[PDB]
Formats: sequence, C-alpha cells, structure tokens
Amino acid sequence: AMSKLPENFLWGGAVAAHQLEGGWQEGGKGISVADVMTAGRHGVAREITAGVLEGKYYPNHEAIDFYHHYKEDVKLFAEMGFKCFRTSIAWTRIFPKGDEAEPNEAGLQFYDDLFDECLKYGIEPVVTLSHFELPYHLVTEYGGFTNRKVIDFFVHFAEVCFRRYKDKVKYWMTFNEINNQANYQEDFAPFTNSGIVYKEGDDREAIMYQAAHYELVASARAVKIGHAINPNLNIGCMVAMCPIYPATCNPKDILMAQKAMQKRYYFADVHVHGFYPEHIFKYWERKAIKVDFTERDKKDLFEGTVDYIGFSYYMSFVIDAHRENNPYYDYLETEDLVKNPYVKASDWDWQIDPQGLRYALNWFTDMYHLPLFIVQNGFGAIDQVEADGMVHDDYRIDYLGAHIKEMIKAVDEDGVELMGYTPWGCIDLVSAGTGEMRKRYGFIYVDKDDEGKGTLKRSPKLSFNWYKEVIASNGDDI
Amino acid sequence: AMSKLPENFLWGGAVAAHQLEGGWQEGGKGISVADVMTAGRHGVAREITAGVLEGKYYPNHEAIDFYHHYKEDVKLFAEMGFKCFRTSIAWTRIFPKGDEAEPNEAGLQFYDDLFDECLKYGIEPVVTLSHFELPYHLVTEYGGFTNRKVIDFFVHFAEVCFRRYKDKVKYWMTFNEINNQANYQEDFAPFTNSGIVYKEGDDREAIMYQAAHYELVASARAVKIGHAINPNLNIGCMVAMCPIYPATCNPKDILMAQKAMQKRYYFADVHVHGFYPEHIFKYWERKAIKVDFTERDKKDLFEGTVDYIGFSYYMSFVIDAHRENNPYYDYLETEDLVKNPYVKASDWDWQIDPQGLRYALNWFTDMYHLPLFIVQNGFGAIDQVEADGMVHDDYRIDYLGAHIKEMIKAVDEDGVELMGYTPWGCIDLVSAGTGEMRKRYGFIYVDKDDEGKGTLKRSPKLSFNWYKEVIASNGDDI
Ligand SMILES: O=P(O)(O)OC[C@H]1O[C@@H](Oc2ccccc2CO)[C@H](O)[C@@H](O)[C@@H]1O
Ligand SMILES: O=P(O)(O)OC[C@H]1O[C@@H](Oc2ccccc2CO)[C@H](O)[C@@H](O)[C@@H]1O
Repeated sequence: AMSKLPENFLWGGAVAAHQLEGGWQEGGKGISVADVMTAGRHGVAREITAGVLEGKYYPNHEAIDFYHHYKEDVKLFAEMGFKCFRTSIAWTRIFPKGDEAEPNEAGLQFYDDLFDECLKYGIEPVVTLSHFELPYHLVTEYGGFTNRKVIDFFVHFAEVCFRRYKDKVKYWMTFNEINNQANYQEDFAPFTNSGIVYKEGDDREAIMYQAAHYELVASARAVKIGHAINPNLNIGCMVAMCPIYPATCNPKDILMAQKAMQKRYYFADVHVHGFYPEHIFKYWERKAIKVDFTERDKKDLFEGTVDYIGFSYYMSFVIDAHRENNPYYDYLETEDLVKNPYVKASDWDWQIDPQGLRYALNWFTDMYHLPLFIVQNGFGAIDQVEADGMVHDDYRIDYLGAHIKEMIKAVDEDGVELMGYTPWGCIDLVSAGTGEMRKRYGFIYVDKDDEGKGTLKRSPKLSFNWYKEVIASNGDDI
Repeated sequence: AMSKLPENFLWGGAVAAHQLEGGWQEGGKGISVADVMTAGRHGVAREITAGVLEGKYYPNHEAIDFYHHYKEDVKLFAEMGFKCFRTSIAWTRIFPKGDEAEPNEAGLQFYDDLFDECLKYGIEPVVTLSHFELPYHLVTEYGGFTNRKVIDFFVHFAEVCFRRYKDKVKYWMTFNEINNQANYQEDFAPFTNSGIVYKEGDDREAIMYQAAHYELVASARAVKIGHAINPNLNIGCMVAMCPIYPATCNPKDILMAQKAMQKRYYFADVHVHGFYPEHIFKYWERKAIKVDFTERDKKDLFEGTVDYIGFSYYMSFVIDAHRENNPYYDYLETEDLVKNPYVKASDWDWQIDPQGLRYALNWFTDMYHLPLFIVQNGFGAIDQVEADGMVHDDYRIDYLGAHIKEMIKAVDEDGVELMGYTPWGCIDLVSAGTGEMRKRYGFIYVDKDDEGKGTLKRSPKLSFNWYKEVIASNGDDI
C-alpha cells in the first residue's frame, strides 16, 4: 500500500541502436538499412538510396555517438532512477552482412559492456532484436524478408544473442512494431520492418503479407529457441498501437474501424494465439494473395507464442466510410483516416490522446489476457534552451504525465497486468520518420542540430528531475 | 460450391415455452415467473404480482395453446423446411416447485413427444434450459438465484433433461440472455433472468452480480455434467448481443463504449474463458460489492466453459459521456445510451441495424474464436390482414433479409464459424417485454388479440414462402 503500481514496476527509457549509437563503421559494423536512409523534415520524406551515395547526408552514421559516450549517458539514466533501459542489439554489429556462420565478437562484447554498465546501476536491460536496422546486404542479396532464407539468418542472430546474454537480459522482444507494415502504400514500413525495396508494378500489399509471415514464423522460432536456452527469459512481441476510432456511430464507420483494427493487429493474434485469424485467409483469397506457408510454419507459430505484449503508443486515429468503391471495407491507412476533432496535436501532426492509451491497454487485456509492457511512449517537440541553460519542456512533462495518469487508472481501476512503462527517446536522438534532431523526445538535451552541428554535450531538461520524481514516488507524484 | 453457407447450416425458428405453450396448469405444471407477469403495452410496464391475483390478465397462461396444437405447428415448420427448431424446456413442467427429488413424468414425456415430432420431419431440436420461466416457488421460498441452494436445483433439472434427451437433442444452451441483467435498474431482467424481487432500499447492482455469479457457476456445472452424460452434446452459452457504439470519436465516448461492452459481456468471458475479467473484481472493490465466491466456484467455472456462443441480435445501441459525476465511466443502460441518428427503428423504438449483426459476429470471433449461433433475430411489428386473407409483411421480409445478407458476408467475407440462424418468434406468440400479441414476429399469423380474443387459427403470412425459399436456396435467394 505504498502506491497504485506494483513495487517492482519497470520505469525506464527507450532508444534503438541505429538511432543513437553512431560509430556505424566501428567494430566492423556492417552497413544497415538505417545507414542508407538520408535525412528529411516534416513533410519531406527520407531518401532510401541504392547504397551509400556521396552528397547525401546520413544522420544515423554519427547520430549522437552513444557508442562512445554510453558510460556517461547511462550514469544520467541511473540518476533519473531507471529500473530498466530499452534498446536494440544492432543486427549489423553481430552479423554485419547477415549470412555469416560466425557472430562478430567486437559486436557482442560491446553489448556485454552496455548491459554490464546498466547492471552496475541496478538497471535492467530490455532488448529488441530487430529495430529498423537489418543488414543492407540482406536486402540486396536476398531481397530482405521476402526470402524464406532470411528466417534462418534472423533465428541464427537471435540464438547467438540469447545464449550470450542469457544471464544478463531478462526482457526481450523480437520485431519492433512488426505491424507498421500494414501500411504498405508508402515505402517506410516495408523497408524498415522487412527490408523491402519495391520495384515499379509490384503487388505491394501482397509482397508485405508474405514478408510479415516470414517474420512471424521467425519470431516464433526464436521464442522457442530462447526458452530452451533459458526458460526464465521473458520474450514478448512488439506492436505499434494506434487505436482506430469510428468517426461516428454510423454503422459503416463502426465496420470500417473494426475491419481496420483486424488488419492492423492480426500480427498480435498470430504472436499471441499462434494462428492466423480466418478473416486474413478469406481476404488473401479475395485478392488472390498467395503466401508460401508450410505445414511446418503452422507448427512453429502455434509453438512460439509470446510471453507478453510490448507496444508503443503515441496517438490514436479516426476512420470513416467516406472513400468510394470500397464495399469490402478494405483498409487504406493512407486514405481512410480522418482528423479527430476533439484533440490537440504535435507540430508533426501526431494527435495527443492520453485516454487512448487506456483504451489500448483494455483492448489488449480483453483480447489476449497477457502481461503488457508500454515500451515506447513520448512527445516529439522543438526545444528552446532557456537563459539558465536548461530546456523548460513543460509541454513534454504535460504529455507524459497525462499518459502516466491514464496508464495508472488502467492498472488501478481496470486491473490490466502492466510490467512497466518506458518513455521513448529518453535522450535526444535521430528520429525514425524524418531523421531529424530537432524533433526531440529526450529528458536529456543533446547539442546537435539537423545540419550536423554541435558539441554533442549532454544537458538535462526540466523534465529530467520531474521524471526522476515520478519514479521515486512510483507514480504517486506526477 | 452450391452456396455461400455450409451445406448443413442450421436454419430454424425460435420460441420459448412460456411464450407459446399455454396449458400453464396442464400436467401439474408448477406456476412460474412468467405466470405472474401481467400484460402491458409499448410504454406501459408489465406488473409482477405477488402470486396470481384476480382481475389481472396473465397472457402466458393460454398464450397460443401450442401445448395442444404442436402437431399442427410443427407441420407448418417442416413446411418451411426448418433444419432446426429452438425452444426451452419449461422448468415448471419438470420440477413444478423446484426443490423436488423427482422430476415430473408428465412434463418429460411431453418434451419426448415434442422432440419426436420435430425429428419425424428431419428437424433438430435446439433446447434452452432456462428462458425466463423458473418456478415462482423458488422465488418466494429461496429468493431465486440469490440463494446458493438454487444452483443445485438448476443442475438437478439440467441433468435430468440431459439424461432424458441425450439421444434426441444435439444442441443445448443453459441460461437465456444471461447478461440482460446488466440492466439492474428496471425490474424485468433481474426478475426473468434470476428470479429477483427487489425490496425497497436494496443494493440492486450488488444483488444482481451475486445472482449472475451463481448462474454462471450453475451453467458451468451443467456443462460438465452434460458432457459426462454424452460427450457429443453441444452445450453453449446464450447472450443478448446489443453492440454498443461510441456516439463520436471523442475519446470519452470511446471509453464509455468499451467500458459498457465490458460490463455487458463479462458474462461471455466467464462462459468462454472460465474466469472473471480483472476489471470486474476491481469494480466490485470500488463499490464494496461482496460476492460469495468459493475456491470451488473458481474450479467449476474454469472446468465448465461452453462449446459455442448462442446469442440474440435485434439492435444496436449508442453511448456517450454526457452524464455528469461519472469519472469512473460506470455504465447505466437506462441513462448513458442515446439514439443512433443514422438508422430507422420499429414502432417499439427498437433500432434497425443489420450491419451490427456483422459487427457482433466479428466481435465474438475476435474475442473468443468459438463457433457461434444466431439463435434469435427478428422484427416485431403490427400485422394487418390483407383482403386475400394473408398478412403481406414485406417489412418483416426486409428486416430479416438485410440481416441474413450481413450474416452471409460475415461467413463468406470474414470467415466466422456460424452454426446456423434461427429467426425469433417464427410463429406469433406472447412478447416478453410487454406481453403483447400485437407485437408479432411470426411467419405464421395466429388469430389472438391482446384482449384475449380470436380463434387461435394459424395462417401463413407472406414471409412464410419467402423464408421457405431462403432455406431451400441455402441463402442464395433472398
Ligand atoms: O518521431 P519518430 O522518431 O518519427 O517516431 C518515434 C519513434 O516511434 C516509433 O514508431 C514510429 C516511428 C515513426 C512514425 C510513427 C511511429 C509510431 O507508430 C519507432 O519505432 C521509433 O524507432 C521512433 O523513433
Ligand atoms: O419483442 P419482445 O418479445 O419484447 O422481445 C423479443 C424476444 O427477444 C428476447 O430478448 C429481449 C426481450 C425483451 C426486450 C429486449 C430483448 C432483446 O435484448 C427474449 O429473450 C425473448 O424471450 C423475447 O420474446
């Protein structure tokens, strides 16, 4: 009876290798998909270049040089009182090309040192095996996850990590936001989830269902392998959770929303229940989508269901039936969505809806009854440095706080099993969508701009002590 | 490849004993809760009288005398080509008082004859064990299902039926629309689901959670007993399914709807998963609701989950956050609901929303992945007899047809497991809500009015042959 959350609640901070590490060549790090994505801005898309071209600016190359400053940054984290720290093991640091019979020792010891650093301070590593950073070689030589071969490659990588870190890392996830690729219209998700370069004329949708299937099977094989290595390992899936509201109580909107939820979260059904929902098979029929799906796959999936559901939450969506010629209620994320009139939004147009997080949490609970883990939540905004040399980011404090409250009501009032809560980008890093430094998520300001300038000096923002106090009060004082 | 539904799809018609049988005293039939409910009209409520008073009119007493005319009526059913016929075994015909050590033979042979009649014609009986007709004695002497004793009484009744009809009836359900009592404000549901007479000052909500719990346990014990008697028996639950839409995409409405769905369908969670959702326990805490819930209950529930979900569908609801002083998002079915602007409605104000049936079907599938059975759907309307001596009820044909189409899209496009489809009140009978004859559901017109007059002659309506043809085309020709 100290607070409303469990005593061992896992407060932390989350990042991803390719977004902060830098030293993209150190250790012999192979070149990854992140490494061939140039910078952009709100509105302007990143360019996926055919290799590393001259004249282009690749922000992930240096990022914030975490690769060298990790001892300092971790000290900062422990100073806020992190109980956990989430990041990914850069696939490119362990298998630079991807097809190697042997893992890279420089890559492994590096993470041995990183986890060691966390553990010194009482911080529990939370590790994501694939986070938008697969070997670019795998893309050009195999076509990414459209090749069944790439499954073994991933499982190979996963077992190595599992065996190496079996006594260090308790919490794992396989594929970051695996369901992002439900949007197959734009190139981003297909490229970052699955290493898909689309060629002109391709059946984009179809190519992505097949890749997702391979990854689902790969995830399931890893889960089984990881448990055989250490049965205590908690291995969860990871889905991006953008709840999808019906615009109105018009039955057509209702059906749009339900159908879109099914297409956006069938991935979770497979991770959790171990089989595909029928509405996916029916749909593949209607669209003559052919999937290479063996009896063996079926067995693997059913056998490799997850321990818990990790997920990100930043916003919610609205949908309606406005689009013509759509009698099957297909879901086009680039077309069917509309703005929610009842909510504010960030300068990147990301809608602010704390209550949605509560909705999300109840949803997963009712659907699956598994432990849940908010492993990404946060607010991207422009920071100005006040005269006292500190960013007074109360806007960021507001966002996170409102979300923390809703998450607490979910545990306290609603009874969801929640493992912990991990704010995204706890230190300023390179954004995923645009490759911007100026879209900052951090409790820690890093002096680097989008033209690549700055000392890379770390300074705490206002929200640093605020959050330090949230952790200390285990949620009582927000 | 004959049609869109499975060859063995179970088309039928549904009724309930107390609503058509009559002969409420024949066989020594004990007096039931139906038997003490007087008539009413749209707007005017039925009176639950303390016993059978003089001067009051009890329509269920005679109803349509099905008890005598069943041989004729079944012939009518077979003429439409029913593959199944659904009704309830009148608890009062088997255990008139309820507490007897021995079942009533007159009551049993009666149903032996009724099922025999169906089977002659190739019709499969579908039986509901409790449908708003428990012994009134059980109410006055035990307080209905607020007494833990009444569990055994029900299980006793269920095993008798199971053993008697083990080779005759393949499809069973335990408690009709068990979740109706989520509305504990008005007296109807608590009285008809659970035999609850509220006394002034009572904690209505609390008294109903306890009764529901007893019934849930009773259902679970019966399921287990029935399987031990014949492992082939399909024993499903039965829930009233009124989908609950958010009025708008305002997050508050969203949360209202989700919370209301949880309170209205936790019954299904218990039937299906075998345990209570945590949000129910949390809620009982907040409201200091105490439930007598033993370790043994827990074991029974987990052990007595259902084979399939039977359900009724007539309409959908809309909800919003308008009501003040409601920061916990409690659900009051008498207060929180609003009209759906995008749909028409019957003269009893029941909203017409076929698409909702599709929503319903997808909902259950996604939540539970069990076979489903639409065992009640229909349209109550005033019938006028045309000059040719037939009711031209195209309004009724319209309603059912639209619903059949949506149900077919669900199977065909969405891939739900649906066992069959059973229109409600396939022959005109006494309505549940108001006790009216004039609120007609039938393919078969019965000449009896609400003042009790008429020859009780049966005549087919326009919709008779229409439906006969739906069955023959197995859904192709609607
Ligand atoms: O603001 P950024 O940097 O564009 O995103 C934030 C973070 O959210 C995660 O998910 C997203 C990434 C991009 C767009 C949307 C989402 C949310 O569904 C992503 O997995 C992270 O890698 C990313 O950095
Ligand atoms: O039109 P009536 O006769 O008032 O109802 C129709 C039928 O629907 C069933 O459910 C209902 C009964 C009454 C009100 C609403 C519902 C639907 O949720 C009931 O279980 C039947 O016994 C009943 O006859």
